[PDB]
Amino acid sequence: SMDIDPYKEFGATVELLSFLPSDFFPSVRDLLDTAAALYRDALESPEHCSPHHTALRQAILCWGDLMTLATWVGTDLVVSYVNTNVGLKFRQLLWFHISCLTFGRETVLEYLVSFGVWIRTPPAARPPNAPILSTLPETTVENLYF
Amino acid sequence: MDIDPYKEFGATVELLSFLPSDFFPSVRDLLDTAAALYRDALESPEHCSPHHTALRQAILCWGDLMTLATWVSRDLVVSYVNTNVGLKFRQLLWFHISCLTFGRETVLEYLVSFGVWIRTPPAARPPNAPILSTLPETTVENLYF
Amino acid sequence: SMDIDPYKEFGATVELLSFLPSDFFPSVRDLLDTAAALYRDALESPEHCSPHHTALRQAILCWGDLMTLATWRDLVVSYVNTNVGLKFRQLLWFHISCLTFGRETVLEYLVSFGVWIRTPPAARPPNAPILSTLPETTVENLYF
Amino acid sequence: SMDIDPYKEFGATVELLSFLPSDFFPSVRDLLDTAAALYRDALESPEHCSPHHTALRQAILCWGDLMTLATWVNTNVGLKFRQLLWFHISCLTFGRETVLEYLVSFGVWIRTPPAARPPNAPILSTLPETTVENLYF
Amino acid sequence: SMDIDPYKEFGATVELLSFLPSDFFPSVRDLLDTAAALYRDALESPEHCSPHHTALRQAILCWGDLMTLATWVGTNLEDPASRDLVVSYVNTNVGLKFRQLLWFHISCLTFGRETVLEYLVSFGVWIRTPPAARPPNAPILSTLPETTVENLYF
Amino acid sequence: SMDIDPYKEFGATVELLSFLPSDFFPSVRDLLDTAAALYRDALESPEHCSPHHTALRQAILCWGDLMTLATWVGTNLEDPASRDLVVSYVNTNVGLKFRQLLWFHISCLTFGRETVLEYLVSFGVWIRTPPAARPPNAPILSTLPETTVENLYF
Ligand SMILES: COC(=O)c1c(CN2CCOCC2)nc(-c2nccs2)nc1-c1ccc(F)cc1Br
Ligand SMILES: COC(=O)c1c(CN2CCOCC2)nc(-c2nccs2)nc1-c1ccc(F)cc1Br
Ligand SMILES: COC(=O)c1c(CN2CCOCC2)nc(-c2nccs2)nc1-c1ccc(F)cc1Br
Ligand SMILES: COC(=O)c1c(CN2CCOCC2)nc(-c2nccs2)nc1-c1ccc(F)cc1Br
Ligand SMILES: COC(=O)c1c(CN2CCOCC2)nc(-c2nccs2)nc1-c1ccc(F)cc1Br
Ligand SMILES: COC(=O)c1c(CN2CCOCC2)nc(-c2nccs2)nc1-c1ccc(F)cc1Br
Repeated sequence: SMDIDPYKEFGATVELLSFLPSDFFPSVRDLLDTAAALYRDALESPEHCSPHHTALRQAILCWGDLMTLATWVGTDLVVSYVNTNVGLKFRQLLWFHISCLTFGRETVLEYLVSFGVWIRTPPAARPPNAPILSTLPETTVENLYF
Repeated sequence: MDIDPYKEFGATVELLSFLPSDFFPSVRDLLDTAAALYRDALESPEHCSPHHTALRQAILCWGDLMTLATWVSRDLVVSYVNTNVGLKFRQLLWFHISCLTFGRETVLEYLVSFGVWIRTPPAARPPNAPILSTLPETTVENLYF
Repeated sequence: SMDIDPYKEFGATVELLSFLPSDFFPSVRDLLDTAAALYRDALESPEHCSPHHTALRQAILCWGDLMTLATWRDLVVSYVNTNVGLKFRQLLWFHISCLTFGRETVLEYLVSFGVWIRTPPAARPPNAPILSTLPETTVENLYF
Repeated sequence: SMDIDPYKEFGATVELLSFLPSDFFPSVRDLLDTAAALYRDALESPEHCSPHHTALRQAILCWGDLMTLATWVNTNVGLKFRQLLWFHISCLTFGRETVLEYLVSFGVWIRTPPAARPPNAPILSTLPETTVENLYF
Repeated sequence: SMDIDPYKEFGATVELLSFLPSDFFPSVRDLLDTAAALYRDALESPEHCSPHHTALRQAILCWGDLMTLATWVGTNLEDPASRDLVVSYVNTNVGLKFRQLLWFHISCLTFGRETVLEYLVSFGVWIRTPPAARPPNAPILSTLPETTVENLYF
Repeated sequence: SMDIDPYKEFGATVELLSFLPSDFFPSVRDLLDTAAALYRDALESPEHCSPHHTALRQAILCWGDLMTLATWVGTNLEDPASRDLVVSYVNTNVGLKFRQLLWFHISCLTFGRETVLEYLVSFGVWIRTPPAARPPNAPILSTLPETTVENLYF
């Protein structure tokens, strides 16, 4: 069969995204609510807008199909299967496209590495708070970023 | 949020629903066909086109539905996946693969011609379906389907 | 272990030939009979003639080896037909057809037929596309 | 039927390989290992490379088919393939003319009674051995 | 026998890495995942790239041998206590050494030798200061300044 | 996981080294003793010296950790059979991979990569030739000519 990595045309890979642990990601429900609040009109547009919009439109819809299936299930372990296992895959994909629309690919990728490194540092030995996803500087007390 | 997956491609869910189920190839035949025609483009690091970007996600979505059916009482679930969700994905995968091969304008014209032909009573219509192609058939000016 | 695809030096792959359903292919016997009728003297020649001739000569002989073994019950015959037999039908056809029509025509035809056969029968033209190099044309020369 | 001799296009014959006795040839496994150590990248290449490469690819694959089926064959089939693999891999390494010469040198050596012949076999190589004008095997 | 110190050609020593306590270091698994995320393509490269890359490549493979060994024991050892004593030795006792070495190379590739060595000292000194008398947070490994409220670093 | 081939940066591969049969290689102990006798000083040096020296230094230490483990098993495991199965696994199975790697590096430091790779193929072909049909003696690893009775090598 075909080997398509959904991240590849966007300068990333499944493996890279797997560097982030599951509890880094917002829930599917909150990712969907965020795409709407930020991008509802672009997403509903007749224009492509960008490859990230095209790709995020299909993800949203696919999740819908998986949920429409769980909801049909339906009328427990199957429903759990969807929300647990399939859940993580969609959390990573929806987070990836929505964050790239917002902060751009370079920042997103830089952030995935920062957080992935921070979370793997023993808590007693690391800064108390996680690095901040942002395009804007924090600077020294030259602009500095996360 | 109401996203029609066809709308950025100049079509709509209702338009595609003009075609009855058995017009479409099987999901398995669409997937073999995407691979025979487009595997390298689909697998590449270049966007290539919006249809490629979309076709890649559909393949993978079906994959999640089929990795679900494989992960799976068992019948109603599998039959739901393959039949109903099934029809949606037949439309969607046929639409992109046909657009990449014949271009949007031909695909949309074809949808309408086939949809019209199949609704004509069999005894009153031409014996064979219109033919999807970009190439002329012509008079006995070039004439297409 | 080596990973050798016998179609690779000829511009194709195993997965490409796999797009054709088994019932597209002539039988092994009919394929061998056809190689002989068209190519017996070039295949029996001391000249290489071409890479296709070289590979076709080995395929023909390998089949002979496989048959001597397989005749050494109809569980064994259906496995052969389903697996080894199909492999050699694809391989023998590919080589004899490329010698006859050139690689480009054959590869085009592979895709035409595998697309046609996957179109629902009630929705598709009644006859298969035709393998030849010569035009059919409108009622620009148009080929299959 | 077709009477096809797989050595014919390469300037030899089935009869000519038969002049070497079975125990001259390396095993099929050692022959496959050697094709891989020496030629794997040419063999896995999208380029024909040469007629010997083309032929060698098919032999390597044919042997696999024989084993895959048989797992789902030694005194006859095995020797035929030892001959054919050896021939192609040797020609790619030393050229046809050397391999054909060596063929005849060893087959004459091995047929000379042991107490009457040199203790060691002639050596397959392209490079001279010489007198104590270059002399080869 | 030879007495080779693996840190020596990189300007450190075994004793200096021992100035850091064990729970300073990320787990082996997290170190491996980090090497990959930051350096997979270089590590898998045909080019040497640097001496740290060469050394790192070896350390990742040596760990892999120890893992294969622990799995093998899991499979092939019939006694539970034995299988468990052996696997625990690898993961804990041997793990600590590799935690130090993988950390060392991956940090050097990221921040440079000078910074890493400075950091080793800073952390080691901070952890041994009584908690009530020291800054609440550990020193921060980076190459970038924090600065006064001249650039100041950790 | 990453897939690092320890030979790749040095112009070979695991599969190529696998062309040599196990009984071609000196014992681990004899390799270690040869490393010491030829290269102890460079190996214990503060200088990188060469990419081969860096990797050899690690392989030597990795084996060291495997030996320490074998010995630990000696003291810390009760069941005679479990102990012995672990010890033979290290010496025999893991030992083969280290014989390949240590030989490879020490040989490359001595004769250079090109000579070593040529030798690898010559021996591998020789040992696969039926003994009654091949020269009585193996090909000889050296950089120096043997010549005809232009210089000729192995
Ligand atoms: C448009 O999306 C965002 O802005 C966004 C953000 C922005 N953060 C800035 C710092 O404060 C927290 C939110 N952060 C983060 C994360 N940080 C840590 C783990 S995830 N992800 C996204 C985001 C947040 C919540 C959400 F529901 C969807 C997204 Br996408
Ligand atoms: C490339 O690796 C790193 O960047 C790295 C860091 C970077 N820190 C910056 C400040 O926040 C925590 C991480 N910190 C530290 C440590 N700090 C205290 C104890 S260890 N080590 C490395 C690191 C961290 C996690 C990891 F999995 C691998 C490494 Br290497
Ligand atoms: C030399 O080989 C051929 O000429 C050839 C042909 C030619 N066709 C022209 C149209 O009528 C049917 C034969 N067709 C085809 C096919 N068409 C559909 C499926 S296979 N294959 C080859 C061929 C045919 C029969 C045969 F025994 C061997 C070959 Br090779
Ligand atoms: C790349 O895809 C195609 O070319 C294609 C075609 C082309 N037809 C030409 C006339 O003969 C039948 C095939 N026809 C048709 C249809 N016609 C009627 C109903 S569907 N769809 C596509 C197509 C066919 C089979 C398939 F598996 C995938 C596709 Br996409
Ligand atoms: C630096 O190491 C060597 O020089 C060396 C040699 C050199 N040979 C020269 C001819 O006589 C035998 C040794 N031969 C060989 C081999 N030959 C055949 C199979 S292995 N390996 C190395 C070598 C030999 C012994 C040893 F303990 C370590 C090495 Br490395
Ligand atoms: C690449 O293949 C070879 O080089 C080769 C050789 C070379 N010989 C040189 C003298 O020492 C023995 C090997 N010898 C011989 C023979 N000699 C006597 C009987 S067979 N055949 C080939 C060869 C050897 C081993 C093998 F596994 C494959 C081949 Br092909």
